[PDB]
Order: sequence, then C-alpha cells, then structure tokens
Amino acid sequence: LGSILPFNEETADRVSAYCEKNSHGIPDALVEHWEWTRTRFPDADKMSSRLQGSWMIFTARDRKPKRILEIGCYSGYSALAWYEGTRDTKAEIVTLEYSPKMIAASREAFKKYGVGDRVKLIEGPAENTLKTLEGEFDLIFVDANKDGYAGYVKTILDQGLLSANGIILCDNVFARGLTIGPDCAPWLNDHVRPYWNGCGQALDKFSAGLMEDPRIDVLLLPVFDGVTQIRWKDG
Amino acid sequence: LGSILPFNEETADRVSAYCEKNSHGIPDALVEHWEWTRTRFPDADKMSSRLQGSWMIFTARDRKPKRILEIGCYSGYSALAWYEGTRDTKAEIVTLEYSPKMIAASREAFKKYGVGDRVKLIEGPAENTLKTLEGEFDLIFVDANKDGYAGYVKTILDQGLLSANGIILCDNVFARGLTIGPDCAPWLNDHVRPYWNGCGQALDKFSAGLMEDPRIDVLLLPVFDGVTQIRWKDGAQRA
Ligand SMILES: Nc1ncnc2c1ncn2[C@@H]1O[C@H](CSCC[C@H](N)C(=O)O)[C@@H](O)[C@H]1O
Ligand SMILES: Nc1ncnc2c1ncn2[C@@H]1O[C@H](CSCC[C@H](N)C(=O)O)[C@@H](O)[C@H]1O
Repeated sequence: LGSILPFNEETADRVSAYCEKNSHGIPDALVEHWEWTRTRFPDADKMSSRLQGSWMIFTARDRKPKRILEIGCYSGYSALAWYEGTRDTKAEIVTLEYSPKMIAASREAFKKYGVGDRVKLIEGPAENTLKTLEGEFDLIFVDANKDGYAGYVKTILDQGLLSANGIILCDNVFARGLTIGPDCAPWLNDHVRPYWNGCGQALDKFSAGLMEDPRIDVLLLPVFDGVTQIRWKDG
Repeated sequence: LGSILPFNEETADRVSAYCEKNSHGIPDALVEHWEWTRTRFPDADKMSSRLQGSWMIFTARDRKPKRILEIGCYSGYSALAWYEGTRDTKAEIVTLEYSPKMIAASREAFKKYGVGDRVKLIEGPAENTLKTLEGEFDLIFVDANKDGYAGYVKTILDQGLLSANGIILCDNVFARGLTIGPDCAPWLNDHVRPYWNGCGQALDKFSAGLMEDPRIDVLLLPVFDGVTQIRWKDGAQRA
C-alpha cells in the first residue's frame, strides 16, 4: 500500500476545489493576476495553481524567511504570493527570469500591484545570474527549466546561497507524473506529451542525483505536481 | 482544473514507491518497528506509511520543535519518528493514547528502542487528558479519533497549548476521499466504507469549522490522506 490516494480527473478536481474552499484564500488581486495571465499567454499552464498560491503564502507566513530567492518568475504569480506571505517581515525577494516577454509581463504586474519596494527581478539566463548573487536565502523556490534544476541546486549548495536553517522547494518534480514513467499520465493531452516527457527524464536524473549528495536531507513529497524539499544536513 | 494529479491505483502505488526511493529513508530500527507492527496487528493500516515517516523526521529536523505533542499513539511509530527527528535537541515528546492493547504495545516498543525519559505516554481518553497538559508545544500531530479533531483543536487553541510559532498537523483529514463526498473513493474496500464515511462526515464538519475560527490560518494540503496545517494568524499570536 502506498501514500497517494488514487483519483480520476473529475474527482481530483473536486478534491482540489474542496482544499481551496477549506484553506485560507489568496487575495483578490492574486486571483485577478492569475486569470489575467491565463488570458494573455498560451503557455500559462506553467503558472502555479490557486491552491499552490495558498500554500506559498502559508509557508512564507509560517517560516518567516528574511530573504527569498525564486528561479523562474514567469508572470510574477508566485513572486506576488511570496510578497503577500512576507508583508509582516518586509522580506527581500529576488526572482530570476530569462524571457523578455515574461520579464515585461512581470514588471507590469509588479508595478500594478505595488510590490517593487521588495521584489527585485533579475533578467538573464538563471544558470549565469544565480552565480552572481551574494549572501544567503532562507527560502528558495526552484521553478524554472526542469533540465536546469540539478545545476541550480549545485550552485546554491556550492556557493552557500541557502542559509543554515533554510529550505529549498523544487516545483513540478513529477512532470505531471511522467518523471516516474512515460506511462504514468494517460489523461495528458498528446500535444504536450513530448515536453513533459522531456522534463520527466531530466527530473528523474535530478532526483536521483540529490540522493548522492551527503550535504543535504531530501524529501520528495507527493503533493501538487511533486515538491522536493531540500535542507542542509545537521548540523 | 485544480492542483491534484489523477492516478489510478497501480500508478499511485508506483509513484509512492518513487517518492520513497528518492527521499531519505527512515532509520533501520524504525523500519523494524514498522514491520513488527504490521505483523503483530490486524488493524495495522492505522499506522502511517514509511514515506510519512520520512516526512515526520524531515519536518522535525527542519522546524526544530522544543516540545512535540501527539494525539493517537497506536503502536508508537509516529512517536519514534518524532524521537528520531529530535535527537540533537532532546525535545520532549508527549503522546496520548486510550487503548490498553496499544498502550502495552507502545510502552514495550519504547523500551526496546531505548528512548529516554523524554518520550512520555499518557493514558486515557485524549479529550480529558489533553486539557490537563501544561505549557506549550511547537509541533502538534493530531491522529486520533476523527470525530474528536474539532474538540482537540479547540482545546489546543483555547488553552494556548500551541506555541506562537508552532504548527498543528492533522492526519487523514480526507478519510480516503470520503470527507469530500461519499462518491470520491470508488476503489475503496466496501467492508470499511461505512466507517470511513462516518469519519468523512465528521472531518468535513471539522474542516468547515476551522474556517470560522478567527485565531488561525488553515491549509488543507492534498498530500497522503489529507493533512490539515494550522497556525496562529500573525495577529493572533500571544506572549
Ligand atoms: N535558463 C533559464 N533561466 C532563467 N529563466 C528560465 C530559464 N529557463 C526557463 N526559465 C523561465 O522559467 C519560468 C518557468 S514557469 C514559472 C512559474 C512561476 N514560478 C509560478 O509559479 O507561476 C518561465 O517563465 C521561463 O521563461
Ligand atoms: N479518544 C481517544 N483518545 C486517545 N486515543 C485514541 C482515541 N480514539 C482513538 N485513539 C487512538 O488513536 C490511534 C489512532 S491511529 C494512530 C497511528 C499513529 N499515530 C501512527 O502514525 O502510526 C489509535 O491507536 C487509537 O486507539
């Protein structure tokens, strides 16, 4: 017996709606931004869900990080969630993105919502820009190109960008299930199958690699699209 | 469309095994206790999985709670997970249990494991013993009678048994899916369906009640059999 409840599509969606209804809601402005994003961009399925937004805000309010690093900004949704979750502490948020279209999208949203005082967006290939950062981050959200995750984590660990009591959260580790195998998401539309299959293989390599690193404790949690939590091994 | 990936039974089990393979495992001794529990008891399905064990240990090492409270000990598996996760700080672990059979099992288990004085099993109906507890806990794991969760959380908040920065984790809140609706777990064994439907009705009332409590932030996490995370609202924290 396993640790994951089996649901069909309709029922998964019902249970997700139930979780939303019975969890703290995200702000109206964030809902608005989520819908705006889905209206403007054909690849908006890359953006985190509403429930995931609730999770980001809860996690930031709970952990109270002093500085947050995000890799993969897209339209700025998850950055706005980190911002909401850190209103009390006024945490610095750094987010990395390489697409001009999405840079423009994000700066537009940040101006509209009034979050530029704490959110810093750095434009460029994250594999390069990540290395240029200094100091440390208490919470790091890795959510960019899947085939880059290993490199990102390597940089983060090698340069000490993760604070002693910090956590790394890696998103979409399951690649809709295809990380486990090409046969693990029959419901997925064939049109996006190549992409996600590509991500799956990469994310499998990544996952296996984490288990070979004596510096860290690793937990792959079967929630959302798969979330890997990484921390420094004690002490 | 939402946040949860749909899996059929076989595939869900493969994905669980994948998560285990790709997460740090529980200590050998704890595996031995888990296996022993499954051999000893016919109702061992009440026990958490191995992956959940890794999650408990990770969570404890991460949050570094000073004291941990647990409601529902069963055979001691989750208590020993918390124990493993707090070896460096020697956190006090209080665990509440009412079944004579499981109390005997757990005390023997704790002695075999060689836990110190820091693991404390309190016998009796948790609804009454929980009120007798003093001080505060940084992590509280609710895993007892599903129809009691609301009452437990109420006591916990009313008496300030949760620390300012503490968290409550409530397990099995989905009741296999039946908390959401009686048609949400067609795979479920019919023999345990009435039981879990009862649990689901109680847990649905529980979940709705949390949303009305102005003291707390709530996140119902669609992981395992449903895990409700509860914290004080920033403004509701007290000195
Ligand atoms: N090498 C790279 N460097 C920087 N950004 C990258 C990259 N590869 C991909 N990206 C960006 O990573 C993003 C992934 S989607 C991010 C979603 C966002 N975090 C949310 O939750 O909504 C895309 O915007 C993409 O352009
Ligand atoms: N009212 C009550 N007071 C105290 N314990 C109770 C109770 N109702 C049920 N229980 C106990 O709660 C336990 C739930 S199963 C707990 C499993 C354990 N936490 C693990 O993860 O392995 C059972 O052992 C049951 O006997």
